[PDB]
Amino acid sequence: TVWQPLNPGAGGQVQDVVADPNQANVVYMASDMEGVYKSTNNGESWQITGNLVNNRVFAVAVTPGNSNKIFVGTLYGLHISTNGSNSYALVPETENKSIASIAFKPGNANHIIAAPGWRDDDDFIGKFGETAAGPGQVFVSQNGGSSWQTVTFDSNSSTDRNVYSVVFDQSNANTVYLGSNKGVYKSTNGGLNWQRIAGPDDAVRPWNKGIALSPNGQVLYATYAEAKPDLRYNTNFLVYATRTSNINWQQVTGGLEGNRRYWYPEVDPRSTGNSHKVLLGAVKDRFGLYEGTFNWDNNGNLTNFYWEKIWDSYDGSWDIGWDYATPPNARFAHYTPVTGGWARGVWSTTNQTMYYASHNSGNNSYSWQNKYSTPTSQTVNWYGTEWPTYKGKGTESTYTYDVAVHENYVIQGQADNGLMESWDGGVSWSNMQHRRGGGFNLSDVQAVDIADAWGVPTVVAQATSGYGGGAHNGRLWAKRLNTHSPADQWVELAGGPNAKAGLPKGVLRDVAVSPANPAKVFMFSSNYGMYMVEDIGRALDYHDRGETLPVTQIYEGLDNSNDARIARKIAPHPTNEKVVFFSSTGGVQGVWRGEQQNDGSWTFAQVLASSGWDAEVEAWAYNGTVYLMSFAKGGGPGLTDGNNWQILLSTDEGQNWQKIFTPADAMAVRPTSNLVWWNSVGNRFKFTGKGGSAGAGNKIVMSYYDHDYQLGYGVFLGTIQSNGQVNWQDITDDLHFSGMTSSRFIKDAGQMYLYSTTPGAGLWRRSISGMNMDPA
Amino acid sequence: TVWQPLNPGAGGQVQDVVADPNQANVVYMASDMEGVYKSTNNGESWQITGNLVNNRVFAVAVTPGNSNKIFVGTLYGLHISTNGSNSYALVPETENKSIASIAFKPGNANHIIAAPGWRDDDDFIGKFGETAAGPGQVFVSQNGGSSWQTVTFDSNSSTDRNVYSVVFDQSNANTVYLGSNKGVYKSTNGGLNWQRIAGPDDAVRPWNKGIALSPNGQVLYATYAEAKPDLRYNTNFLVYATRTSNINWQQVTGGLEGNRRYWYPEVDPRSTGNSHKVLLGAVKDRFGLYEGTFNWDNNGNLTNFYWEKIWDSYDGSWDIGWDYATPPNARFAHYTPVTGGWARGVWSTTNQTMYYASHNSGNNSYSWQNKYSTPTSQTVNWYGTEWPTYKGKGTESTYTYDVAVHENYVIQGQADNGLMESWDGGVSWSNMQHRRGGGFNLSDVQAVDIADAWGVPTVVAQATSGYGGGAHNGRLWAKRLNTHSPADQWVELAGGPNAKAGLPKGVLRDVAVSPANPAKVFMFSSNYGMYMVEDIGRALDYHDRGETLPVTQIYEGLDNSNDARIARKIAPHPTNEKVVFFSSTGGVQGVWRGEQQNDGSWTFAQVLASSGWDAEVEAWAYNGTVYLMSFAKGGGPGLTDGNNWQILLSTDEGQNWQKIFTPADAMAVRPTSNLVWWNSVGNRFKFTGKGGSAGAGNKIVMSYYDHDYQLGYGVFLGTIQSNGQVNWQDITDDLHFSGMTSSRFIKDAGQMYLYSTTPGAGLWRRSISGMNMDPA
Ligand SMILES: [Cl-]
Ligand SMILES: [Cl-]
Ligand SMILES: [Zn+2]
Ligand SMILES: [Zn+2]
Ligand SMILES: [Zn+2]
Ligand SMILES: [Zn+2]
Repeated sequence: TVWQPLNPGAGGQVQDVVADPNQANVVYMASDMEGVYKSTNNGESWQITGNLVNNRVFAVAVTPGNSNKIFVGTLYGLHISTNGSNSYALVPETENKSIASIAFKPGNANHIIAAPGWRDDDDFIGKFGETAAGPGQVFVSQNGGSSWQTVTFDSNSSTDRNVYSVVFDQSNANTVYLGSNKGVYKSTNGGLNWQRIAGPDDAVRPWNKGIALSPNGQVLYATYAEAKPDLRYNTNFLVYATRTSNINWQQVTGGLEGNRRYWYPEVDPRSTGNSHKVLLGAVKDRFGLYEGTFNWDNNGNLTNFYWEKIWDSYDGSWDIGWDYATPPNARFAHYTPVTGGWARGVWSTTNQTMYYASHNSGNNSYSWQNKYSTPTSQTVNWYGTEWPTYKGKGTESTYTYDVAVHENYVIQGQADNGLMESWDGGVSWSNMQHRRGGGFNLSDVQAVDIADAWGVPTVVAQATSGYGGGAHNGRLWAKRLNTHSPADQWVELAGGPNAKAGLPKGVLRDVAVSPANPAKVFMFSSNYGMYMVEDIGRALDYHDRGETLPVTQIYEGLDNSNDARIARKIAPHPTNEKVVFFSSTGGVQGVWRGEQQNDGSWTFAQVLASSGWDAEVEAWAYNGTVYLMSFAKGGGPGLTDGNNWQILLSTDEGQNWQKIFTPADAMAVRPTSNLVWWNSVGNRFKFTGKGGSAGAGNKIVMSYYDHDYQLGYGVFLGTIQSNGQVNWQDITDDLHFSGMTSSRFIKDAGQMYLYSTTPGAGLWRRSISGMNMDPA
Repeated sequence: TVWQPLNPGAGGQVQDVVADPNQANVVYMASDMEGVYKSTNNGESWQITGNLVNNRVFAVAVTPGNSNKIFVGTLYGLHISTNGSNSYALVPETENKSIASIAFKPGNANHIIAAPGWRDDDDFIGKFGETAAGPGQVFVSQNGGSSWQTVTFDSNSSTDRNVYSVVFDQSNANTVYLGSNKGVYKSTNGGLNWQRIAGPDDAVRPWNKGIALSPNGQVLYATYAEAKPDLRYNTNFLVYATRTSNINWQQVTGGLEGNRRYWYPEVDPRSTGNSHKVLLGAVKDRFGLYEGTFNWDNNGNLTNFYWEKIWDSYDGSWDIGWDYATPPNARFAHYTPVTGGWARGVWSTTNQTMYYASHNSGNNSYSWQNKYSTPTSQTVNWYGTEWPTYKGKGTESTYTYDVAVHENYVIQGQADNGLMESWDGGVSWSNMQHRRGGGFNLSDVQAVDIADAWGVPTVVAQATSGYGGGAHNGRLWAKRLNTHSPADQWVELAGGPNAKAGLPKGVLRDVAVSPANPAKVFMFSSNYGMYMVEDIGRALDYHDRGETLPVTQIYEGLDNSNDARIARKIAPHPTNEKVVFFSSTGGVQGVWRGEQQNDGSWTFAQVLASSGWDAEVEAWAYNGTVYLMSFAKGGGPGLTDGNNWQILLSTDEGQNWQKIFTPADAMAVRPTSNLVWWNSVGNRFKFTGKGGSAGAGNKIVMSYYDHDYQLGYGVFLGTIQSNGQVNWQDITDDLHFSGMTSSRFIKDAGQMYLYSTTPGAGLWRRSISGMNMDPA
């Protein structure tokens, strides 16, 4: 172990949790950014599995009778493992074909169906050139996955082809149904020829959103929806049942909440008779989880049915973990298998989490268990209630923008989850303080830093509302670390919807404290300009009186042809508080330098004609030399190399630059033999990044990453030698998701570390050896 | 400028905001109590316009191609302005005919349709004798509004005739539709002959609540409702669309919240093809604002549609202002015009407010902007969150009952908005503290005063729940002004639903502190009697221990034939704390006087046989004389003059009265030439008032106002001369809404002022010159 994770567990949208039918307590989890995790203790702890070509996983299936053979459906196609998920290989027939369901023929594990699909991730189906519209197809293997046949069930190239489920008749293994936006289809020869099943009301709601079939094969359950381009605005899915011997649908929503996106129904494999247990959650909607009971008679008539919430709002009966997400959005839900020694239970989620319910057949009760985070003995106070801090169970799937550390305190600023805070060095966390009174949540935190309020170390943060990275505005908050404990509180200083302190509403893509005067804080409001808090102690003095001290505007950026309009990273000068650098990503791009004059006025100018949306600049001092380091595209004549991002270095504050790292350097230090995905999607890979470069003392770090495909090439550490040259080494090591949004060199407990945040796998740190620092 | 407003902005139900099609950023706002406001900076600041005959405005329309010609639909009929709204004239054809929609024929601004209507104000359609039932009619002008024709489209005199919208075919200017409770009607000759369009289900929901028509004229959108007498209990309006070439409705509510009063749909004038953007809010219901997208093909089939919330609950993305009204009730919503240089945007409201959204066509995003209030640098704490105080943007539409002032602190007690508090002398305000824990809001505050708690000035208030003036109970609250800052808090002392301190549930129509002993507070519980807090400092001592000190009943009013049962205003004696006066408005009416005896008992008796629901009495001392002043109807033989309200004065505590002001006096001091409305509705005007009389030193003030028609005659100031006579002068000046609920003479910063609250336009103050006071 080299890279050390510091996360509270999970935190990203979970696609599925799949049980191994051959052995109780063995489960796999499909993440949308880090691939597949495995557990052999029913989710008490999770371990990463082998490397996939694409990490956006929609389906995992374990071969009945062979736990070593596992199939994984990803956005780029099907993978097969023959060593129990230790290693994976892309299946050539399905390359560039997103797969989201995998089903085995009952009694013949060599007969497999893998169906094109992508769950609700319509936003991502085009990342590799696919479209939602196309012929309706499935892939069928009859030799256990060595070869696959392409079967067409609909030939309309202009209609949505997403398949949501494939389900076999347990009582007649050659009968199989599929549920698709194309409709529900049936095959009586194992999936080689299909016929369409008419829906309950195809003129109005033709799209199927999942089917279920009773084990005796006699009853089909389905939900149906109107045709609309985006699930965001398609809210009412209705639930129906029909006998399969004569298609005649009846609506069976009596007892369900109205106007919900019910999907992926599923019959308990234990329902072998005329009473069927049907598990029903939904995409997006938060209502917990339903179990329905349908009592048919032997005439094929439904005597009665009833839906029961077996999971509901937070009420004290289950540990919600750190992710206070109530009611649960049960975006997947499965009964446990009847094989392998499994007990009867339910696997589900609150959306970003993993939950397992055990079942009491005496009183038909469910007991929900947190399978993503572990509470510690530390407590935080919020809503007048005490909540534990939580340490991860082995997974981490958060989009983390930035990180700051002071003594025992760590904060990572995340998308979706906002202010993620730790008071034990990053072992356990809580983000409860981001849920503010008045009904708004500080769910997007793009920058954090540590300032100085009259000698008291004070966290500063760009913290605003908005999910999925859709930050609403620039908004500056501060937390005085009086106790380095959960008792410390956040207060708002500037920005927000109310334009507090005269700070405009443009997002502060970075907030930076001056190392020379840590009371002074710089921030760049997107499309407005660069602003400054001269002394944060004075700003808090006004705040404590119920007043507000205005911020100072030091640069105006409102002209696209002449001004820098957006900044990604601000680098104050390490020793001169009247000089700052920033990387401009809007208007006139590149590294900009500003200098304050005696009358307090500033002059700004471009010092490197670079570009790139996530371009960074860093300035530090080491043994008498001030280094200026740019990670970006371009640079001008003699430096630009197409759209390749490069590391450029200057020792004279940006008047002269030297190219010290390129993609060719990266490939020589870390050959493409190290990348499982090079042969298949290397022709698409672009040498860019999400950020994550840093410099301190004699060390420099960077990471090549292409967010278009969630592909990370590697992490590279450079050592500045006594003569000026930089020698580079590969420090990727065991970091499996290596793209980086930010990196900082941080000394903790007398040892120098590299703290790095990732756009999908949270926070990691790594020991750095042989480092020299200036005494500071 | 003479009268100075002190308000946080808006605060009353907004009827519409209408853009000028000829010039970007010029807008008009229809208020229901002060007429029409105009802005030329897209709502950053608002200015009043000319005087209307009736101030309840339902519609405003700007003549295309002539920004100086403006039409205004009011409860009393149509007004026309030819000088850009600087002055108005009533249109004789529509006198006494409430108008709520005005539409111009495309390409011919001389062809105008004005439709009878009154939006949702069914409570007010009878104020001037009209009824909702009657023939369905529209007014049509073909010469730009010099003359109007009355067109009948339905002749049933017993069915509701409200028209909600009139919409032309942009592609065929002679085709026009209207949407009415009578149904949807169509004309193919510019509105001179109409035919009925059958609704989707006329046996069940025949009433139309607004229509929209695509610019190409091919698709009609509408919402339809069951026939019910009151919108309060009619909650489910369904949305439909039909091709206009063959009426065949289809329901299109998929994606909308169920059971909502969707109304006034509107197609973007930019939707010139087969994809239509439809804007949809509702009356009363709070869900934000929907934009729908309808994609038709050239066969006249709807391929798909989807509804998107472009405005939703308070989440941090927009400034809610001082009126924490979430989710928004978008009771009107309009796209900006395509002419005049307008950008694409949306004008709407949270109910009592004005909001504008700018639009980003790159990502189809909306950015909502507060266009009714302006945040300051002062903050208040509520819900554990910091909220700014807000100063008005130029409008004020609150029903304000009463006002109190102490040093920098001001409170106006309002209906709907409750405890409206200021800490900068009335510039900026916040009412957040009226939203109490446990889910009740102190939204009705009919009386406020300043008491003395052991030397600490302490606000006292009748503050209870209930909207629209429907106060639930009598309930006494107190705020110790320890800091004269938002840190001071309200505590409950007596009354309420729980009968605290033995105070009954009758509303305390007035609360009055004794000027001789400002620790002693009087209050009159409607239909129970008169009660007293002997020493409020002692009451708060019990309260701070978690206990309650009982109030003292000093007068029992439970006999309609012998007792005073309801009081409107209490006037404690200025120097003798054992004497109080009050104006009785229930049971035996008139000015009553009570005197406390040595054993603590009180004797009460009627001293002036006056009457009137809003009758007032004031007692003050000046240069050795105690003045008692009554503003009321009646008085007895030699004083009564029909139902005319008069000012009566007594210098011997009510044993002898002299008449010092009458309507004839008012008309001689302020001739009817000063009133735009005298010729049209002067025959209805009654010389009454809502209150607003006061006396202090050598000055007396009163205001004649008839709430039945929202007509204010004028404000009159009287000077008590050295010989006893009173000389009166007209001080209406620039006060456009001059009816008054309360007036107080208040010295602020060494200058004497008159603070006056109005039943619809908030709080105003005016410098008073040449005033003499007793040193107090
Ligand atoms: Cl049903
Ligand atoms: Cl529908
Ligand atoms: Zn997804
Ligand atoms: Zn940062
Ligand atoms: Zn109204
Ligand atoms: Zn009062």
